[PDB]
Amino acid sequence: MELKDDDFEKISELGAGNGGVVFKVSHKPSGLVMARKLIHLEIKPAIRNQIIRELQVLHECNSPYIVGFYGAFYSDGEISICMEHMDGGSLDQVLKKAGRIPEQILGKVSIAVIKGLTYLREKHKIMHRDVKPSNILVNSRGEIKLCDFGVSGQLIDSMANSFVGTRSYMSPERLQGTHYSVQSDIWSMGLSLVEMAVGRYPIPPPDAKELELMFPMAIFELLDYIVNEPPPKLPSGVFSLEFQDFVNKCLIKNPAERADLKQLMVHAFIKRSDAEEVDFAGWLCSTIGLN
Amino acid sequence: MELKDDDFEKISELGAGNGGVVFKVSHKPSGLVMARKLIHLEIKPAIRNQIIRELQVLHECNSPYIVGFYGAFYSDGEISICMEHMDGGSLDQVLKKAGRIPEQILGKVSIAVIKGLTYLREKHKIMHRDVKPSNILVNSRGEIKLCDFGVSGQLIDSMANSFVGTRSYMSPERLQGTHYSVQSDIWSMGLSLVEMAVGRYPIPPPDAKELELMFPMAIFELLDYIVNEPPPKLPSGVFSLEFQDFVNKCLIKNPAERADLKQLMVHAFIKRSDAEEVDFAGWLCSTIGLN
Ligand SMILES: Nc1ncnc2c1ncn2[C@@H]1O[C@H](COP(=O)(O)OP(=O)(O)O)[C@@H](O)[C@H]1O
Ligand SMILES: Nc1ncnc2c1ncn2[C@@H]1O[C@H](COP(=O)(O)OP(=O)(O)O)[C@@H](O)[C@H]1O
Ligand SMILES: NC(=O)c1c(Nc2ccc(I)cc2F)cc(F)cc1OCC[C@@H](O)CO
Ligand SMILES: NC(=O)c1c(Nc2ccc(I)cc2F)cc(F)cc1OCC[C@@H](O)CO
Ligand SMILES: [Mg+2]
Ligand SMILES: [Mg+2]
Repeated sequence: MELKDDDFEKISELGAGNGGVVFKVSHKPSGLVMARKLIHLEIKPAIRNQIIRELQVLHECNSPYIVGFYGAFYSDGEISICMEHMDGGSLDQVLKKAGRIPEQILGKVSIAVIKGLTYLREKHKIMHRDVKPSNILVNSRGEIKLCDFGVSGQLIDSMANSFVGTRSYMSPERLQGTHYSVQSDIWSMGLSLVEMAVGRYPIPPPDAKELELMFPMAIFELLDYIVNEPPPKLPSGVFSLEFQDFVNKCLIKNPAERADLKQLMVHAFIKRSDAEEVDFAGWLCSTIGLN
Repeated sequence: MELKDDDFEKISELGAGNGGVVFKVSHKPSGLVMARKLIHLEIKPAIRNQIIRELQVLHECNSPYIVGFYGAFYSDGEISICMEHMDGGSLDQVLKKAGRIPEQILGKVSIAVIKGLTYLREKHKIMHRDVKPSNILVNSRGEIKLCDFGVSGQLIDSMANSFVGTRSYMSPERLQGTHYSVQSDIWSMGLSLVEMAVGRYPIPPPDAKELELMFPMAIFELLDYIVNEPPPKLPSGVFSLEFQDFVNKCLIKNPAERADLKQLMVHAFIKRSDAEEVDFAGWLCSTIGLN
């Protein structure tokens, strides 16, 4: 059935980035609890139907690695995208309370992301455009899912400004021009993994004294680092050699040299992670206390 | 009297940046129309009183070049700052409908800004930290006023992320580290003036063919320009030699070499503008249609 503004009821606020706030809501007619993202866009009515219209392909975005879509509509200056509520939140949140995420777990995470990106590529011909820990969502059934991918050309445009937060996951080629594409998602994924593995955003990399503890930076400074200095890497010793190479292949500067989804899929790390018997569901609650 | 949440009534939305929306509101008990800025901040209660407390010095910020302050309070996840409603909007808005702002007018603008920055310096020991066309506000009485200056240390911190919009007014030294201070406001002012004088954000500068018509860029690309390439400048011929030097002295890269408020105050351009008989009030409406 169609989703309409007054059919919803606010339960709590799930958080905010810039551009959007997201609420936990009850769809009164179905009883379903969902997550409603609201984007305040001061834009003409012609284009705002094109956005709604371009968001409808999300109805055909069915994968266990992609957040579910319920519907999209316009009301009171804001676009509403209504999604499956992920009760585990985003990996940036679980990182905060975890402190650090084990290699084992990041194994299962890496698989979801690669498979998610692959689904979007093959079935829908789109790149993500914003892979970072807060666009990777988890739940109590142990699912790991992507959202906030760039389905709508016109939405991408109307929101065009981006991310100055003292931290950026954009690939060097994306930071330097328009000559970029899907390979860029691999860079972002690689950098997210190193962050989650290490406990902190990994630039500048931990100086010798700072990696001891294992039991800010200005805008131009940070960007210059990304584009001009050698990429981040896992510390040796405490992570497996296969994981180290895996992230190493993700964080190669030259996007044509960088590994692509085809190659990461059949990587030793993924093959080793896929076999492993990991109770993610159990670990997720043990750390964030959902039960 | 004290300002409280339920004493207000929404009239219209004056716009949004990121971090805040600002509404045109009626303070029901006084009848006063004011502008209410709302900042959504997910922050502990101890610090949020420090913010309110640090915003109270705005009660002593009385200058004809500074937006008036009515009060500040916390309600429902958001800090509210209530200001004098400037019915002319911001100079970024008047630029859009003006197309271009005359030299004469920018004369009167430059004076307000310098005098505003000077007031904040001498009487309050603060730098602005965000001089750009949308933090310069005008009204039907012909007033030109600054707001959104950094009065509250703790607010500055809690909002710490900034400006990625394909356009930045931060000085080179501010983009490259923490070694910056009040001189940085001069850079921002100089760049705002060149924008308003020219009709478009002035980086990259107009190539020979593009300055003919007088009757985008990636993040790192833009920043690298600011810090590493020679600064923007007025085109010759269509602006006075005194204005040209004035902006030239504002946009010097080295912050110790850059002109300071003391020097711009007694600059030929300012002395020439101060004498001039300009009906700003009249021009403002002639262009935006307020009457
Ligand atoms: N479908 C969802 N289910 C549960 N939580 C969500 C969902 N979508 C978003 N969130 C939460 O909302 C927060 C803010 O989302 P968003 O507006 O996209 O900002 P950002 O991703 O930049 O933090 C996310 O960090 C996440 O915690
Ligand atoms: N006191 C005010 N009176 C009238 N309009 C205002 C006032 N303060 C802000 N505005 C309007 O609100 C808009 C958005 O303000 P803000 O949240 O500071 O975002 P930004 O300054 O980044 O555009 C401004 O561009 C201006 O048009
Ligand atoms: N940011 C979004 O939420 C977003 C978006 N949202 C979105 C997509 C799928 C699902 I399931 C849930 C969602 F909410 C859909 C778009 F088509 C473009 C978007 O954002 C575009 C800007 C980014 O590229 C960089 O910030
Ligand atoms: N942005 C603000 O609105 C803001 C602020 N607001 C503010 C100040 C004076 C008046 I009269 C009206 C106002 F609304 C007061 C502060 F103390 C810090 C601020 O912002 C800090 C961030 C900026 O430095 C960079 O974005
Ligand atoms: Mg998100
Ligand atoms: Mg402002």
